[PDB]
Amino acid sequence: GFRKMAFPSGKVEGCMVQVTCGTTTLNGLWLDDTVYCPRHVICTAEDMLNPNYEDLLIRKSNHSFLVQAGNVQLRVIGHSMQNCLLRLKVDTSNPKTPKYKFVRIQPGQTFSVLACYNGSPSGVYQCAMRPNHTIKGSFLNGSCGSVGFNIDYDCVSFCYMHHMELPTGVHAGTDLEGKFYGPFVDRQTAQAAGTDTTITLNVLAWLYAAVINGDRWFLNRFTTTLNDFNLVAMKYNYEPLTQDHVDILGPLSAQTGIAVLDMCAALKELLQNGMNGRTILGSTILEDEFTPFDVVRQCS
Amino acid sequence: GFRKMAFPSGKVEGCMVQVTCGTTTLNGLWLDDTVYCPRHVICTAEDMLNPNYEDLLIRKSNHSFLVQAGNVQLRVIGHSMQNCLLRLKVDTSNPKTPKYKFVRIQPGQTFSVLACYNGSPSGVYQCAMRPNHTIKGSFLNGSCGSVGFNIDYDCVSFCYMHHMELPTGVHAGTDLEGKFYGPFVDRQTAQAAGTDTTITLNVLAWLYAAVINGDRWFLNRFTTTLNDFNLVAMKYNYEPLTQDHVDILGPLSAQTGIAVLDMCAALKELLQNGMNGRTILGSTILEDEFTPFDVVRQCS
Repeated sequence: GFRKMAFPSGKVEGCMVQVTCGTTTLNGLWLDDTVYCPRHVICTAEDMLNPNYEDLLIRKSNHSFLVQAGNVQLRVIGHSMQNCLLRLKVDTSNPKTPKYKFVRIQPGQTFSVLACYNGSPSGVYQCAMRPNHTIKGSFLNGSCGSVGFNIDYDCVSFCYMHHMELPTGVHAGTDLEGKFYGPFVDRQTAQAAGTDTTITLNVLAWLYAAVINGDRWFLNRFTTTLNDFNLVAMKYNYEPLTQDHVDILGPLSAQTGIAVLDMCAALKELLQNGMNGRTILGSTILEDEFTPFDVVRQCS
Repeated sequence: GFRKMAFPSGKVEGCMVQVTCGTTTLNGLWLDDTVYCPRHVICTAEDMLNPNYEDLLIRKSNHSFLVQAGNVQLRVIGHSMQNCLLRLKVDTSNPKTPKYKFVRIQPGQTFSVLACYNGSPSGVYQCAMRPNHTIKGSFLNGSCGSVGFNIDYDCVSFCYMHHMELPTGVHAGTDLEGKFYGPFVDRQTAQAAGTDTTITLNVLAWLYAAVINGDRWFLNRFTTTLNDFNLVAMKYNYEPLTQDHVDILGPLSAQTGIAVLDMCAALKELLQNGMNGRTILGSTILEDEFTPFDVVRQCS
């Protein structure tokens, strides 16, 4: 539609904690008797250069970690490493633990992020994982350990934890198994975001959203080949569209009676000629941070 | 200032309930022993074309209102009208009630809306009260009695309740005292939104945010009088900027080292020459939905 929306953040707010090792404070996620946070919490200045994490961690005791849930200190009674995450066992299982899963999303998919500072929910926003495996977020002075999530009924699917700002100001992080999205690493290296593309699947979904809402002036009489579309789109720095993507857009295509390649033909014409001062869904640009599922969830 | 950020919505989620009258169902807000919802819950299609609310309400008892917090019915044990709100008294206080205030906001100010359907939170989004007293984006359809709010520390400031859709997609609603923002009424007339302007003060605030984020290309060596800035900006449908507005921009001016009148000179040039295919904070248009306070809170 028109407004981009985040999921209501309440269920995730009740899981946010502050984790401190000496001089470093970040956010952790408290689910049952476990707190999850970036492993780099155990790290200092010089450590970030080339950290032997599994060495630095051998040093630490349970009493090293200060876990604060609002006004209560949670006793840490275990710690371990899973990839780029520290897992802290605490003596209290979170009475607000929602129904939840850990998922790994795909590039181009959207999720809500609750930005927190020192364990304290600060703001909520909706974003996409970019094709280049980074997020164009707003993570400021101490937001590491903030999570991305989707909510389907009363089940929270956690998908993202924030680890690092990249040289461009874009954000890099892991799933909830501690595996980075992207080639990125939790140390100070020369790593930079790759060049980014537009999420074609998502633009197409948003064009379906527009048509569903009666904004359809951009439709035309013609069709295109998949390959002929990709030939045009890639010149505009759009992600090649796959047959898998064509299939993903199936329900919206059946809802509107507009074949995906008929819609590609409309997009092709939009890219070559522009909007000509017009708007789609009150936008002067082609929007790419709404998935097919987002579109179905909201209007459709 | 890349991302519009909503306040975390958990304190408000715990306050949302469904209120049913006949076959009319909408959202209510349960604070302690009271449920606030729009008065037009008591109206039908007949009634909405020309309601006398006093005459409609007197025909009602406590039992005619069905209020549900989730699956659990709350019994109504008192009812009164406050301007365009119904106030229902219930036989339980809400243990989830946060600290809270009712505030009437001013046009150009921002707030978060928790969009709900049948007392079930659906999404949260950040928005501005437009100078013409409407709220933009078409994303409050079905969500009558959804509330806007701001949060400061642990205190929710409720500022907005959704009532109506105008013929132009945008929404109208009241404060939590039942008073409309703008010249609208809760009946089915041809009332329309007045002329709207761009929130000049917010655009300047956002331009400051871009300089703080290292986006600097639109600055110039020129300055301007407030008068001459206004002679131009008013041609482009921008709110007149007053000295009060210049003064609000002080902190941001002192942070960046750019004089407010110098930054106005930048905006004048940007209005007169357009953006020339460049972006500012990722946008191809000048954003007016971040207040100076938002920019301090979120950008720097």
